[PDB]
Amino acid sequence: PIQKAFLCRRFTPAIEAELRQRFDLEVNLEDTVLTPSGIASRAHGAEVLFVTATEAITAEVIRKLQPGLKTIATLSVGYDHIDMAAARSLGIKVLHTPDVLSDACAEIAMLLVLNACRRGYEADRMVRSGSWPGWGPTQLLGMGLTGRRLGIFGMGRIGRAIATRARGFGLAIHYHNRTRLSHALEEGAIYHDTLDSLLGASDIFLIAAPGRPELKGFLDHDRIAKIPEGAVVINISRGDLINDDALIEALRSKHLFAAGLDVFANEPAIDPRYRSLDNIFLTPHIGSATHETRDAMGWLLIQGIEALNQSDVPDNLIS
Amino acid sequence: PIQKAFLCRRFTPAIEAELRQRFDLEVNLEDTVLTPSGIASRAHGAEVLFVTATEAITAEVIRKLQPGLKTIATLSVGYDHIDMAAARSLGIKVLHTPDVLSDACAEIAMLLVLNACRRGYEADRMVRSGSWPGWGPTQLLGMGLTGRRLGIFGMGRIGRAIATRARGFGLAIHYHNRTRLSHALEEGAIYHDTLDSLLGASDIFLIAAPGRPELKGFLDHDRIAKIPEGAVVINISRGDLINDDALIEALRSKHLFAAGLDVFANEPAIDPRYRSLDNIFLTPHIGSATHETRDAMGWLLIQGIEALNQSDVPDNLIS
Amino acid sequence: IQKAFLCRRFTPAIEAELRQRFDLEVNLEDTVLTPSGIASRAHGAEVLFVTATEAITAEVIRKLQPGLKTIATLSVGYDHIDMAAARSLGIKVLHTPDVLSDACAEIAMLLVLNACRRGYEADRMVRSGSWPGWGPTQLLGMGLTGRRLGIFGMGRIGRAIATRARGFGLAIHYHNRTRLSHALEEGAIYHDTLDSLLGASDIFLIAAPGRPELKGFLDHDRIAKIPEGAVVINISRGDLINDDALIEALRSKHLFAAGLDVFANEPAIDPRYRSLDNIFLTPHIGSATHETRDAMGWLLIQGIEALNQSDVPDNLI
Amino acid sequence: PIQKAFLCRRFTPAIEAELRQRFDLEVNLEDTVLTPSGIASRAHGAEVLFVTATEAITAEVIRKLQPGLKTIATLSVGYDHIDMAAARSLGIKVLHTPDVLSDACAEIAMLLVLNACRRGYEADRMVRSGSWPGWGPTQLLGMGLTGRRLGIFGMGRIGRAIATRARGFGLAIHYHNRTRLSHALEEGAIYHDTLDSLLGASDIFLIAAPGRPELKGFLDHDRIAKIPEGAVVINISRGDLINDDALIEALRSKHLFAAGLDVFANEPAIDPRYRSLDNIFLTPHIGSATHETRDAMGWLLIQGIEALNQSDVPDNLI
Ligand SMILES: [Cl-]
Ligand SMILES: [Cl-]
Repeated sequence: PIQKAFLCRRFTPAIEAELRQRFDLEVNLEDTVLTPSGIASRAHGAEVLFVTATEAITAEVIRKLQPGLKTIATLSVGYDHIDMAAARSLGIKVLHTPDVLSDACAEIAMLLVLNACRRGYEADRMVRSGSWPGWGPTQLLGMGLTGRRLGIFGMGRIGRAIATRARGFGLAIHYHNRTRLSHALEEGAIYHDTLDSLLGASDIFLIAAPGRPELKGFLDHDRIAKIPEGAVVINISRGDLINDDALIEALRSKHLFAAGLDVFANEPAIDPRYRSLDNIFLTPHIGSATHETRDAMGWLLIQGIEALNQSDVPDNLIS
Repeated sequence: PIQKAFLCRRFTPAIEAELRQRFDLEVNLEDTVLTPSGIASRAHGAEVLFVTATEAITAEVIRKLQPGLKTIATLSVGYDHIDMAAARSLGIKVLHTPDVLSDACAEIAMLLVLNACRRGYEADRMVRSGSWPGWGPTQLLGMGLTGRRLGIFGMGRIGRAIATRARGFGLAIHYHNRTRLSHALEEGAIYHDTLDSLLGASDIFLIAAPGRPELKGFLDHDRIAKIPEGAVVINISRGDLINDDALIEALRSKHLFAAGLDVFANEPAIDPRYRSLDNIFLTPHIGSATHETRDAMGWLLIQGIEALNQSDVPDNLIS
Repeated sequence: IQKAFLCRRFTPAIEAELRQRFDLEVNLEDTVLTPSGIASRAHGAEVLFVTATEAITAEVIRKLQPGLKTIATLSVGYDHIDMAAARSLGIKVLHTPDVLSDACAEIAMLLVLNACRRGYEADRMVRSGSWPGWGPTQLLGMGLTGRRLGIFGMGRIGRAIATRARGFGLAIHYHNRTRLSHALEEGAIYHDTLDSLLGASDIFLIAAPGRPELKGFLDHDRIAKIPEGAVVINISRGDLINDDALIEALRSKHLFAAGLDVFANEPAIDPRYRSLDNIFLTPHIGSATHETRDAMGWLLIQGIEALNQSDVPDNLI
Repeated sequence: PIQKAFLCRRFTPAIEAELRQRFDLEVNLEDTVLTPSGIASRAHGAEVLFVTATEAITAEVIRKLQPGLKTIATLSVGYDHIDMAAARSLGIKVLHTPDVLSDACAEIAMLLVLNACRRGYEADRMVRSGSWPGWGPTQLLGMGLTGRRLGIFGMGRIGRAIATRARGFGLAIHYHNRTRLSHALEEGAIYHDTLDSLLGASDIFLIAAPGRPELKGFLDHDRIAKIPEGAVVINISRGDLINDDALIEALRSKHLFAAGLDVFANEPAIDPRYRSLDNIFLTPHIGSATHETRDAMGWLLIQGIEALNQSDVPDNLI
């Protein structure tokens, strides 16, 4: 029998066309970010809830949607936006999108590394300005990557994809995680026992840590001051891990050469000051935004639900 | 004895400090491009003339700088801008700076590849303009690198540095040179006997081939048509290799998904349509623009002059 | 896929791109349609192609509901569309900024050269068959070399005019509300007031876009501040000039000549202008090159394509 | 006591005032072009003859004006209209006006380029017509100068001043002269060792080559056919360099988009068809017509005579 589903954010048109045939589908047409009250209200009666990282699926949402709601399907690798304790207490099946976005995310990480080190914003702005004076020996001199140290805080699956790409540029890989990785995954990277030690060895300091309450605002005035003068900071994980005041102060003082951010505290209501910095490159949270990756994400949800409909265990089920 | 030198364009402060130590140095402080008449008047009396590819060193310049002028040292790989027939006839020694640009140039090639494929221009523009509505599943979908073919026209030292960096992103390397490379240098890239064969196999088509009269405007309507639909074109060699009309036309039909350019026909007076294309990233001929590479070039000249001063034959002496 | 309606003929080049991309219906006769004509003829279209000559009122927007989703105007400005009405309905509005400077600067120099060197009298004389032949005192004009060009509102269009003027040996003066960076000045002489600019202008040129504050600003008192024998050029908006004042000064010879591409109440211009020998007149053709009109069209095409893939183009109002 | 002088064409009032003060001056008040017999009739007795290019100073004229005539002063760069061998054989001093016209002439060339490319004639006619319907998206579209190639035939002093002004509009400069200019004078301009080569690469083809007999009618049917379709032709040098039949035909056939002409074969009796072409802008040989240029030319003649009166050797002596 055809399940009722509610779709909280607009997905790619190919995936939407499949969902319309596969479910009795109701769609959040204007693509707004619904509040938990909004979700509970709009989705009442749905058996399957299609969500993303922008939807706060709280314990209250999950309860209010009973007895209808059986499945939460999130178009994201992360799932901390879903109250998993509530979901599992009620036998709710939760699906996510593992092992399909690390290549795309690593591409954006490297785009930011390159744009920060080699001054991509100023570069493209200059050509389009109509005032480029032509080639000059001192025109937009950047930092070469060869021989420098890329320090990765939270070198998980996405972090390791970044390191693979980074090694090709002659970057020495340094990292800090709670636990040292095996040799197979480390691939020579230098393990630092503490964040302080990592910060002090990073010519480019990159945040790839998934992000946890304990990590909110961790990159602050004291910690930035520990990074060598002339370094670059990159963030591809979650914006609230960075103290915006601390970062913007360090960019203006030039203790940091430059930055590259794909994520921002309070996005899209990002700190207005970022937009007038010449030594930053900004990307609108497009880590996983390739045609192939976003389609693969949608298909993992569809395939997972097919598996639930046949009483099989989905590969992408979160316990 | 202590030689008078004239510097026609500013070099890095590090290199200028070395030159002041070794020469009675006069500098073109404002970093303007001196006309041949201006070079002759400003540099009169210099024994060593420090130049770049932006200085037109004509027969008349070399003659007007007699009898003082003995050495021209150019901060460039090429020496087309120096009348070598005149320099030979006056017994002038000419030095240049080959074979130290590959890492920096390869970083810019990858910067262009990533920004073209993942929409760096539209990304930064959107965030900076305050118009970003927030993360969404269909926002700025780009082309992933994994499972795609990078086709390199002219895979010499710079080309191979690009292939090294490209492999980390999961790009399969294809290339066309007149002659096939040795097994050692190939590292498994696929050789194409003809430029036509390479074009047809290129998801990303990259020009790293040095410019030649015969290659001027080779990338034209017919050759772009041979590239698979949805491809990306990158140019880091020289602008006049591309037919601007053909490139722009294909960026609009979407036969080409995007482009990345560091060099342009008639630079710095580039085609005025480029800046209005959303599917392009542009850099102002900054391929070799790292402190490390510009310093390395300066050191090749310094070492060359010291060799000449001892009556040695430097390896960077042009015949 | 999308239904579009085109209200005025565009270049054959752009119309071909539009037919390729849209189920396109065109106003073939190219007659300026009325708000009710538009609402009638456009019925069913998702995309509406317009120019500054189409009054896109609230009722046009409402009558084309529910099909109309996008208004694309071939113009920098958007006064002619009811933005409040569009905003309340979620309608996307696209315009074509920042691609007109080269073409407009060409018309500015055309007007400068024709006014100073008497192009109107020149062509009329040859064409009328009354030219007696070359003579050392025939149609003497004012050379540009060593003279001062004063540009009011020197933005992207102004700076493009300045680049071209420099080659003729004109010294550049300007007035903007805020001074430009030293690099963008290129040695131009800054005047912190308009009155100071007027006083130093051998050729006075209006490029300033023009708010309602500047309406009628070039009047009797301000023209009097310009050095006797000067030339006035206007390429911005007609109503910035007081016609009585300009005509009086052209007749008195306080001003040598003038060149105008724009006019108060156009195309119903002051009928006295056509009878002045010391003026050159162009019919608002500032941006009239194939390359520029096509460039504007491409901004719209690009904007719509971005909206279709759910992205936000830079030319969305 | 002071010199008798005859002035064959009206000069500017500032120059005539000065001439009446320095000479016993007789003037062709009517400003007609005097024939060789008319010049001999009017100027008899003159010691100084003030002329322009419109005066045919033949051997016959010079002998009829003997023994008085000892100085001929021409308000012009060229002196083709003066029989120099006749002048030399009688010890007659000739003065001309070199090197002061290029800026004024370059302005008219640019006026012509702009009016032709941007449809100045049609434009001004439309406004004055009373039937201008108002701004339209396809109203009087012309060709932008940015990125186009300006091809100059005979890039001399005048041609180089044109190139200076044209570079500002984003025009690429191409040229063909008999001999290639030095790198310093080229300033990057592209040299074609043949006219054919130049013609084939000119989006705007401009004639700045000073007139010589070899070149009469050079721009004909075959040569215009070599210019790319949709190009503009400009002439500020000499009218008889262009075959009028060829140019008019190519303008009507629209092989050429437009032309700008300051000079014309048989001027002032120009080909009547030119007047009915909408894709032409016409100027009545006003290349050098500014107050400053015409005054400067006049002062060169005056100063040169002053120098001869002091037994000194004037720069402008031929
Ligand atoms: Cl503009
Ligand atoms: Cl003058």
